[PDB]
Amino acid sequence: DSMSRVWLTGDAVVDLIPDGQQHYLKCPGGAPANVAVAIARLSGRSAFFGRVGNDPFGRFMQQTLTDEQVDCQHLHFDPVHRTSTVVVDLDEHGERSFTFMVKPSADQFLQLSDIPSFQKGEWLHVCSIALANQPSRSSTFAAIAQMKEVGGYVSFDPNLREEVWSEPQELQATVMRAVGLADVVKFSEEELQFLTGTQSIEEGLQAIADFQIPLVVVTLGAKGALVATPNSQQIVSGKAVKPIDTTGAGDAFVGGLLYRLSVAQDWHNQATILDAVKWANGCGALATTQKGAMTALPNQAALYAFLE
Amino acid sequence: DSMSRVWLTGDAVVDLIPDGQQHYLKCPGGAPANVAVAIARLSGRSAFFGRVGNDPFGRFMQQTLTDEQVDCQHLHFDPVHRTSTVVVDLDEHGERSFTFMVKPSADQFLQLSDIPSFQKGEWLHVCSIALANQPSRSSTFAAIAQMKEVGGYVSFDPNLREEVWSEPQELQATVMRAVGLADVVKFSEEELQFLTGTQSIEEGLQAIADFQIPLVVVTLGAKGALVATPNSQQIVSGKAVKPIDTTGAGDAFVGGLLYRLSVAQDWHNQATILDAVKWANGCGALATTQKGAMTALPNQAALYAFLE
Ligand SMILES: Nc1ncnc2c1ncn2[C@@H]1O[C@H](COP(=O)(O)OP(=O)(O)O)[C@@H](O)[C@H]1O
Ligand SMILES: Nc1ncnc2c1ncn2[C@@H]1O[C@H](COP(=O)(O)OP(=O)(O)O)[C@@H](O)[C@H]1O
Ligand SMILES: OC[C@H]1O[C@](O)(CO)[C@@H](O)[C@@H]1O
Ligand SMILES: OC[C@H]1O[C@](O)(CO)[C@@H](O)[C@@H]1O
Ligand SMILES: [Ca+2]
Ligand SMILES: [Ca+2]
Ligand code: NA
Ligand code: NA
Repeated sequence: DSMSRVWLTGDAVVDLIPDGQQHYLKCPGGAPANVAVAIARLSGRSAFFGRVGNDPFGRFMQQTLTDEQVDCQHLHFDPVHRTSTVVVDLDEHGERSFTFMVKPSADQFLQLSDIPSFQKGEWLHVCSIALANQPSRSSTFAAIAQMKEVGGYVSFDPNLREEVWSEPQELQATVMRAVGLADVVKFSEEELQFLTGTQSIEEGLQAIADFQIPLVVVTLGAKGALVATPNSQQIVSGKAVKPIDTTGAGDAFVGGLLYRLSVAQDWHNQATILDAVKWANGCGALATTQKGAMTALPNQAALYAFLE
Repeated sequence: DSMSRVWLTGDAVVDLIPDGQQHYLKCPGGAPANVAVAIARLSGRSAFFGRVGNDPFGRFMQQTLTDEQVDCQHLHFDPVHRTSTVVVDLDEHGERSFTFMVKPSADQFLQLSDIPSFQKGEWLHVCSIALANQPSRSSTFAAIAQMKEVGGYVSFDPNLREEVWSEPQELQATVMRAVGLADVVKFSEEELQFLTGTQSIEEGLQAIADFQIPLVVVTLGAKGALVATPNSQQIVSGKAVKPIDTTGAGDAFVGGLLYRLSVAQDWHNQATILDAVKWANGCGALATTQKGAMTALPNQAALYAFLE
């Protein structure tokens, strides 16, 4: 029974990824959708709550999630607003590679009544787009508070996309409020430095010390990940691959991480955490092997073969 | 000198058109953009005024128009809003084939100061999306009034896309206000019946009689076009083709029509009008031969070869 449900909330998105001159691949995406699918592919128990648009992209994302055996009972169609649609520039990476065409998209209209019943020991994973505008911002903070209240665990990956914020001057403080609520926080190197105003990972980690975050993980691209827990920092690294498409690699990482925490007896244990990050690294690498955030999210047969 | 400038205003759009499973063609589109390019390809003098987004789709549409030798001096980038992005379903046709992902897109924020200087004898062509929301609605009606004031001519093609209207209950009356301002109005059969609440072209034309519109043209798909001028109705038809893609065929039609009116000594003359509609029909047919509204917009060598 120790396989705990992981709830994902936020933006399911169609990522339009160049593939041939004059053509886009229609790729399912959206960071929390990506994480959900990553966990399901590893045979985990994931479930999504949020809003997409009542449009073909929204229906495509519902179909995708259900095909991937992600529970979508709590994925709702907004009656007015459209599904997020993102154009990817493959000459860039991460935030710089995305243009958001729909602002505010349906997910930004998440309401308190959209939040499902949570149980002790469950996980909730959130990214910063969910915090970008109201009412999703306040609804998502309420979801976090409710998960904490019931004795669940909260994972946060800022996954910064500034252009989504109608008030970008609110990003830093709003994101850092969520960082202070979380049990697990994952940053890219650049995101940690940006949110703390620092020029190195060392200074960045010192700047978040007072938050007393139980587990911080800083991805280092090819160099793997820095795992920071109380009074300990350790780099965990595996095989570097040449990425074909970096889109969503950090979400694959989170997916492997949370899958392994979710099936642990006691996720707080250092051995469990380090192993979970080993899986995260393998997932992140494999995810880069095909275009589309979800396309090469691995199953266990593939991951074990790669980690061996 | 008798080649008069035709001004086009409204929405330049990226149309995402299925082409292979999992792929979209990235096709330039937007009815008034289509009309502009149709006129330019026939060696006419066309110019566009309006707003796209400060984004890659907006820049792509600017590039497209300038490549097609459409004057874009007055195409501006909106600082906030995104370029219209439309998903096409090729199992449907016309309005029913389009899903608008960006609402309100940049073009809906057309301001009075975006209107260029007009001169006597020039043409202005408008479609109903320009009237869908404020401030574009009032700005566009002002542009129409200014063109009338200076002794130019106004062309209107409702080109109905209801979903773009935040207040769809305003569509009928707003559209019909523009119909009453125009020198030339082009309807599809279905659009004429919808806007007049009638069940036939005959009743539809009777219902707009009091408007005293100088030239009404009703397209009849494969059967060509009905040309209604005072006390006269005449069907003009040419070679029917099997359409490969109907997207924008009605805009190609308008393009050929207005190109020929724009180069006429006296466009009011029945011979000039009938010839212009013959060109319109040929353009509409040829436009269907490739995917994308603009792709097969013909040049004169192609059109003459087809009409012969
Ligand atoms: N070149 C690489 N080789 C091996 N693993 C990688 C490589 N790049 C990324 N990863 C894995 O994915 C994580 C971050 O990748 P990233 O490119 O930032 O993806 P994304 O930006 O979409 O989140 C790293 O922690 C690592 O585990
Ligand atoms: N099957 C056809 N054969 C010949 N001409 C056509 C055909 N279909 C459309 N046209 C031309 O284009 C016009 C309308 O086509 P349509 O399919 O409604 O294009 P759109 O809906 O994009 O405006 C007609 O008036 C006609 O001149
Ligand atoms: O993490 C990658 C994902 O992040 C997004 O930019 C926003 O959710 C998506 O476009 C992409 O799939
Ligand atoms: O007339 C066809 C054109 O009309 C639109 O639906 C709206 O402007 C575009 O998507 C398409 O190119
Ligand atoms: Ca990321
Ligand atoms: Ca039309
Ligand atoms: Na991928
Ligand atoms: Na075409």
